[PDB]
Amino acid sequence: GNIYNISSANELNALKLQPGDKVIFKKGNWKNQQINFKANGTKEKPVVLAAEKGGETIFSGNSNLKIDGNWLVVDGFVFKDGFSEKADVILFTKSTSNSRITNSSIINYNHPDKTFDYKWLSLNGENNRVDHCDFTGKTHQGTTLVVWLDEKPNHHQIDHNYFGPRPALGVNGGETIRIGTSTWSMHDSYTLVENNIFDKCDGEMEIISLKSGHNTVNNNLFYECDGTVTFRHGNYNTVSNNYILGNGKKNTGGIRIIGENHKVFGNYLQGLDGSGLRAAISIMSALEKPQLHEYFQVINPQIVGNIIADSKEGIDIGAGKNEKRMLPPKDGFLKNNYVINTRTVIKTENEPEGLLIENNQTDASSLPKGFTKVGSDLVKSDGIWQKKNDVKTPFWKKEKIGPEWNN
Amino acid sequence: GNIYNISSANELNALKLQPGDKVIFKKGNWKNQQINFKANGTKEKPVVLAAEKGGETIFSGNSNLKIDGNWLVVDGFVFKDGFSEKADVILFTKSTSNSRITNSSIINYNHPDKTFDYKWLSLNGENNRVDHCDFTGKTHQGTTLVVWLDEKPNHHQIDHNYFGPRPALGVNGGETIRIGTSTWSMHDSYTLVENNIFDKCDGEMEIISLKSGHNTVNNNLFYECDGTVTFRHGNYNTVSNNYILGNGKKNTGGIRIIGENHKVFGNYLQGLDGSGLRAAISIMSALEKPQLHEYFQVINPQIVGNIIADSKEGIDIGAGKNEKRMLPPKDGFLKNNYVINTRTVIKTENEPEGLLIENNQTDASSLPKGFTKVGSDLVKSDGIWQKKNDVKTPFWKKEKIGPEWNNVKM
Ligand SMILES: O=C(O)C1=C[C@H](O)[C@H](O)[C@H](O[C@H]2[C@H](O)[C@H](O)[C@H](O[C@H]3[C@H](O)[C@H](O)[C@H](O[C@H]4[C@H](O)[C@H](O)[C@H](O)O[C@H]4C(=O)O)O[C@H]3C(=O)O)O[C@H]2C(=O)O)O1
Ligand SMILES: O=C(O)C1=C[C@H](O)[C@H](O)[C@H](O[C@H]2[C@H](O)[C@H](O)[C@H](O[C@H]3[C@H](O)[C@H](O)[C@H](O)O[C@H]3C(=O)O)O[C@H]2C(=O)O)O1
Repeated sequence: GNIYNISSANELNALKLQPGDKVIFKKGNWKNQQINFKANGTKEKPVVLAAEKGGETIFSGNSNLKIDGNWLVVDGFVFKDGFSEKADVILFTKSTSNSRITNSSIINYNHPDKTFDYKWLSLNGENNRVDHCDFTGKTHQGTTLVVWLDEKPNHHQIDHNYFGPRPALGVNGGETIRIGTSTWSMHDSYTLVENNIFDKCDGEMEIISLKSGHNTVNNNLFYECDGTVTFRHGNYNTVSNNYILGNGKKNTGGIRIIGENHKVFGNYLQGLDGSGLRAAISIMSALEKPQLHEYFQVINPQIVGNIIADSKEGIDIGAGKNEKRMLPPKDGFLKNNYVINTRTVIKTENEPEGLLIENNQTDASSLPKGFTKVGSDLVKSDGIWQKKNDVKTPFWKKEKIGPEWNN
Repeated sequence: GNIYNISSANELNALKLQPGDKVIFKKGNWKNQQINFKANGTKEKPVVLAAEKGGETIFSGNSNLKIDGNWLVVDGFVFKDGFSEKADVILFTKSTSNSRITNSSIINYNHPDKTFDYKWLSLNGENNRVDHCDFTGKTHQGTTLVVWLDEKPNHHQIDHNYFGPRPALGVNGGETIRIGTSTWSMHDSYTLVENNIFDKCDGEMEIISLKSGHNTVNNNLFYECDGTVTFRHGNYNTVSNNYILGNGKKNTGGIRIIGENHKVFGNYLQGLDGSGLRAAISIMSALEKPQLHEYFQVINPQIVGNIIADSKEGIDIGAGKNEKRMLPPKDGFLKNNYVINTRTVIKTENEPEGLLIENNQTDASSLPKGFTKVGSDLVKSDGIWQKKNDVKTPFWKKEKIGPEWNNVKM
């Protein structure tokens, strides 16, 4: 197709784009750009909106980007020195399918009013991808990246991004990633959050809030995060092969489980300071007849192959128990987990019903039922305690995370 | 305020409008107009986008309107001789409040593909108004006018519009008005549909589909409509003072009740050819533990003062009963209703539980339980049987329905 070198969102609007067209935004700092990337491409010929030189096309002031259409690719942009007046910084519309944003950044794009809500990235539509991006420094109301649910699963892919430091919001709505809302929580989303770094994401209790079904949070790093990866609403979610490395940092929590048929496996939950709701593996108590926005009993959780090391509290069965939250976790199993150099191996706030605890290993002098002394050889490679027969280089050591043009 | 005189959507894009401005789109037929009416007005000084003369600014080809802002008024435009390529023809964004569309039309604006889905008017946000508009001739997939539910009630108002002929679509998605989806059915909408005419809206089973709560379908005319006003999902909805005049036309139905705490009162249900689900008042059976998209047991239905005349079937109690749908209507009352010159006055498919049926007058020789012999309380005025003391001029006989610039007649 054609290559169009532009220096304004107006020029992009006065353009008719066909598959294979590439729009190149001139390098520089462009203020108050309302970009509407509205076009349609194909798998073999997508329409591309790329920066002249990666990381050198800045959108300052009140600049926004809307991605509207099929097979669209946005590449190399940086939103800094500004804020949005009302809309989300980056938006994929409901009719936007098979589109992607890559090598892009949103840095300190904060509203002067800390209570003024907007998200930095909103995902809608189907099979859209956010990759090799950088979202750092959100100080105002609103989750950084939202996956907005619909009647059909989205199969969105959020991968290889760097979610930088997010200061404590003080109130709810400060998550890094929220997948769904309580109304859409009984719907399947099928979102994949994979190979991302969540560095110092302290916005609120939940770094990731899963509020829909069949999502997968796989092989990510949660580095020194004041929060937890929570299974808030919904069923059939998976939290696997992740590294939650709090580095002894205050209130660094693990994985919080609420709802049914969840799989928590292969995670490294090390150097965590949290307890109760922020335990390395927190299994919550729930209400009898809950509305969507409330708490659903933990039924059939499958917690296997997790290595908890150097932490305050490893497992908390029945966390959050009170007058309304009396229902204990039921069914499922807690098998083949390791709990080393952890002050509390297992806490029980509510006796579980039929939760099978067996073949777990700990270095604790006192073995709680279902735990034995450590029999497998362990190794501390790349700062992480791993099984000597399953030692691997963590993804961030051998892959580029965040923009390609950055370091 | 400022008065702008444009002839293109490109001119509108370059205009920086403030509370009190009025943009006047020049008389003519303009094709492929992508109208983005983005502005913020006030209650005292609104921002109007008006046609030079109502009905004389035509948007043909692939034209679309987006109403994105506060206190905005769109007035006098016609969408015809074209179709939407992807988007709904007229849209109120989720960021829109206190905005209005009046004296406007969408006429046979059909995509060449009958299965291609887009709505003609889409409502989002809150306190928005669609009035004095003409929506006629939808042949392709999709509900004509949609109220899209959100987390807070909308309080939208749909009034004095003319919804003209809609051919049968043959599948779901052929409603005239859908207020919500089963996902949002337990949410309050607070939408009002009042003083509109639904003329020959044969799109599908439901002329109007209520899939949310606290809605009011009041004082409308459904003339020769192949379908029903269905309380599909949601509770506390009201269907009152409507004229459902089938005029003997094949499968013309009435009001279909599903769910809880609904009110059905003062309706004239006459010349209906429908039975079972399409009876004048059809009170459905339901599943024991249903999902939000299925059928919820009819609880506390309050059916009073309905004048059912010249129909195939008056009331069907337990309509749609099957092996799954066994829960019958419970509680509430069916009282002060009139059923005259009707083949089956009241049919009972599933025996109701605790349903009060008293003071219902009819002319059928064998009086059913809770029915008394009708006297001379009713009179046939304007071709509509009415209670003598309550005789009135129908709203459509004395009000402009549809655009002010159009001399419409059924
Ligand atoms: O440990 C906890 O996290 C927790 C403990 C407390 O006891 C509370 O129960 C607390 O509840 C929160 C839950 O996440 C709950 O499902 C719900 O979420 C709301 C909340 O407003 C979110 O910020 C959010 O927002 C959406 C949503 O559509 C909302 O209705 C509104 O329109 O705004 C948007 C938006 O753009 O942000 O999601 C909501 C939702 O899922 O319904 O309430 C929370 C709360 O009350 O704090 O959990
Ligand atoms: O109207 C009926 O009598 C009816 C009978 C069928 O047996 C079935 O239960 C049917 O389901 C329809 C109903 O409107 C549901 O709420 C649902 O609706 C969705 C549908 O795709 C529709 O076009 C619109 O988009 O609303 C959707 C929603 O989820 O609300 O399905 C309908 C269907 O035909 O399956 O009602």
